[PDB]
Amino acid sequence: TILHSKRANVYYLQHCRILVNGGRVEYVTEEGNQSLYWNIPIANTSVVMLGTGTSVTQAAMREFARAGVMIGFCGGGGTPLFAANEAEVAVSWLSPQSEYRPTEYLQDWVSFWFDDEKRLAAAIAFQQVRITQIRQHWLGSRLSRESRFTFKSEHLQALLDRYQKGLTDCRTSNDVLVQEAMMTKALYRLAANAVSYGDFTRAKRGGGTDLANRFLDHGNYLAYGLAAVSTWVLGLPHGLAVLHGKTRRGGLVFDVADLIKDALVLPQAFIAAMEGEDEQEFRQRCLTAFQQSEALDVMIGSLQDVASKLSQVV
Amino acid sequence: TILHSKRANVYYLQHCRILVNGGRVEYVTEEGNQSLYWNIPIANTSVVMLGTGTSVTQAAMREFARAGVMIGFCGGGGTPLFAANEAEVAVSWLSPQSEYRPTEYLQDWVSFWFDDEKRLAAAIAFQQVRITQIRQHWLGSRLSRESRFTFKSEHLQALLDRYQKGLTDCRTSNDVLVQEAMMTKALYRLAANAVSYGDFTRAKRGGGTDLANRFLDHGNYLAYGLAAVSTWVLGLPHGLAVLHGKTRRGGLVFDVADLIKDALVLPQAFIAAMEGEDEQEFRQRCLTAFQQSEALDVMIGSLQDVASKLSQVV
Repeated sequence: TILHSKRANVYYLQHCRILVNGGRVEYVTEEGNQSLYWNIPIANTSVVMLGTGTSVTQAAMREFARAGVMIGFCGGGGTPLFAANEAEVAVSWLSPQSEYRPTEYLQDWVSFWFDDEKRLAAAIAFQQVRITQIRQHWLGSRLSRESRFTFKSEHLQALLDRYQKGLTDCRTSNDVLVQEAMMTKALYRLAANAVSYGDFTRAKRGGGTDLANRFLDHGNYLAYGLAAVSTWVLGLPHGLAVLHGKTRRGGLVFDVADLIKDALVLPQAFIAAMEGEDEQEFRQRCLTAFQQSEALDVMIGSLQDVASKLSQVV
Repeated sequence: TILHSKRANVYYLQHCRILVNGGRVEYVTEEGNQSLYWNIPIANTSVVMLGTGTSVTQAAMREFARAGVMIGFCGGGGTPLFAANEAEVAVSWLSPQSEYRPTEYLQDWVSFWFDDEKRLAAAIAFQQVRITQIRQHWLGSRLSRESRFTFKSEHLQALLDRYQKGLTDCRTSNDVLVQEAMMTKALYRLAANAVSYGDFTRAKRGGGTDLANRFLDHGNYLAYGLAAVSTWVLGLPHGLAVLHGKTRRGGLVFDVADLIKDALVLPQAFIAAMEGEDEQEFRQRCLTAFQQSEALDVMIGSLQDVASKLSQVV
């Protein structure tokens, strides 16, 4: 068995049937009247996301679970699986139930999760990790090699420090959501100007037509799958959220994705937009950034730190 | 026949493709499967497990997500549980716009689990249910039809009465572990003698070559898999055991499986060993025992009874 943070494969599949053929897990594409079989290395895979036109068999789900592979059904193309006027389910997660997870972090989590103040402290602690991650990867060596992404370091520093001070003034979870909105709005403008994108407004409803909004939508679901693996590895149920629980099902997946979403996905979205790339080329950018930045380790390590900080065990 | 739990509305499906036709969920069953899956309410009260020979499309998962129907994948006959949606714990501070039905049992469980005295009462309550199940199903109609398994009912009564007296003297978790080990050693001897097996030593770590230990290993797998179904539908995590050590992975699943394991699996393993049966034949003996003894409902009901009795909420 390979450790999840060492697994190198994240899959996003559409228009194919996933079954077991000769004991091996394969996804079958039917472009034409000929079927094509593609092997999935589940031992080296952490998460497989299933979009439009996908199906899975029970035998395939058996192998996924035994290998500890998180399976999620999403809407495809950056859309939620189920969308309504206010109702929305982003991803239906099929968590493996057969590979027993450690217990210590779960006991730490439930020991404080029902305290309103301790849940607020966890949410702030997530945003502080988010600030650290943005400062690190927006100014690091990997992104400096991208000559297309040019911005004034003082502008980002003033932004992160303004958000850092705003978090201390927060007293409710809604206060933090307001500060996150202000910070993310200025951060979108900074990333847009960094690539000479021109005018940009984030399509919060997911109905954006420009390449930046489309890539930001798709990049979020890539981050969701990585966050779903992080909470599972530590035996944390997706429903024990700290910030985005009061609106969305599977909230902790969204909270944990925020740890690396703006730091890794956001710059790659605007870069790929100005390069005129398709979805797969932008997908390879996010996946590579996830590997090289050890994004899975960041989410797992952040949850472990927060769990021990707020634990109420003796 | 397809309703595996009356308490949780858990339906088991096999040999059918689940898809969406004309905006409706439809079940394309193989000719020969004369089950009635169209009668399953597509509402948040229903739990659907997909067994042997099933498949599901992304479009059907969307409908299940819209209706709040939890989907799970299991092995043949309803065990083991492979992968499944998670049941979220919604309090007043986690109000999502999803039709899923949240479980109150997780908050009930956490409200007493950290109290060492309350955690002990739950463990003793489990062993009481265990005593009842052994008493009931070792002397019931189904097992009396087995001519190979012959024993004097007084021996079983005295064995169980001895263990019940020991439980009332226990004051710590370790006291219960010592009493259980004595009862279990005596019960395994009673079973081995009931079939005239001869020498029997329970091989830990799955390292037994004799048919008795092998069948006992396989039957534990089927019991743990069924217990995973009970914690899944109640939204209880595996890491909150009541008798097993707090650091033991999957401890709660093992505790829940102990409610019915010795009552149902233990006699069948020694019978099948003495009859020289194979894996598939012994697996059928266990499934039949689970179904006729309502093992899933016993586990679901016991967790509910302990949860409501020991809860500290409101």
